[PDB]
Amino acid sequence: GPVPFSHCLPTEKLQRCEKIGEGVFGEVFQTIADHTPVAIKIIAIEGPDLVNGSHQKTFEEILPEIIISKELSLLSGEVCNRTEGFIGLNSVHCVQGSYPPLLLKAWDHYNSTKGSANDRPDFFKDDQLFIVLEFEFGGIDLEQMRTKLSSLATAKSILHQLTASLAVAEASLRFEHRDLHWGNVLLKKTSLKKLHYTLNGKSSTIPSCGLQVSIIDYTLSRLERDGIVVFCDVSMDEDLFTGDGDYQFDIYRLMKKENNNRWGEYHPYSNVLWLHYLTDKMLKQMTFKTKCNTPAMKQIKRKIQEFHRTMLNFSSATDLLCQHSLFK
Ligand SMILES: O=C1NCCN(C2CC2)/C=C/N(CCO)c2ccn3ncc(c3n2)-c2cccc1c2
Ligand code: NA
Ligand code: NA
Repeated sequence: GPVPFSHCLPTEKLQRCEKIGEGVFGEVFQTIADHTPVAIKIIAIEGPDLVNGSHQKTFEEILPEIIISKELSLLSGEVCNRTEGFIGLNSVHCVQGSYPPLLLKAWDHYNSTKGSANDRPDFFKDDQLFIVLEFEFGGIDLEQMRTKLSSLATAKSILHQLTASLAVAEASLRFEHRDLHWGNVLLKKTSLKKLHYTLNGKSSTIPSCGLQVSIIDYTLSRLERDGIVVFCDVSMDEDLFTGDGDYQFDIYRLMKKENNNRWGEYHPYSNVLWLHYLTDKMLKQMTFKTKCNTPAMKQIKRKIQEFHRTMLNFSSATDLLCQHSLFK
């Protein structure tokens, strides 16, 4: 049965919570336990109130995100298909209660400093259910790092990391992320010079440029195990396909074209579409501290441009990783 908030967030952990993000789904907090940061994603479920203007998910509707989070986290410990490029999942709980006053304090601080589009979550009763997902702390998103990266060599590493992670997940799980906008790519410092992955039993390395990438947010994702498909059926969603003002919103439409509006099917070309959108961001909206001036750096820039103009002719992240000249 459900547990109280105090089970996930004992007093000291709760006192250290700071809000780091939000969406219509709910709230994301950072806190510390055993000297280590973690991220806490809190989603109201099963109740009748609108939350942030939308109906709460049922438990049936939130299960896919839970399952996919666990499966992708487990890839860090596998053998034939291994990657650390998805965020680690520490724990998942179903909590019952009103929102903790200490989290409301954190919510208010964020509203005062950054501004919130959400409702202050102070209207929940003591029978309210929530899902609390505790993740590894993955760093800062690519959008927030728009003006923060060193050079296009860093952009190459990031694209390589993303492509390898998606490929491993394709091979293991027939995985499609389906919403890999630049808010869902996290970056954190690593002292490792090379990062390791294994794809269908073959191990390789990627130079890190001092950053480790984590892919997050599996709310629209799809995968399967033993022919049981887990996904989000958006075939009757209207709004998802009528965005404008960013290539992001074209990707939703291009996915629907690729899959004939049948979201249970496996179309790993959607991973290619998202990688193309991310490459487009690298070349058009990211701005680097050091521009390409040396021959070796000039070569890197031309290669990323070449990737941009060719990658749409590959069938999956796996095809890209294994056959594209960018990764040789
Ligand atoms: O689905 C998830 N969240 C989406 C919401 N998102 C909120 C909308 C901004 C990310 C918020 N931010 C701010 C980025 O700069 C972090 C920062 C560090 N970390 N470390 C792990 C997560 C996370 N989110 C995480 C893990 C799994 C799922 C989610 C988040
Ligand atoms: Na527990
Ligand atoms: Na620039």
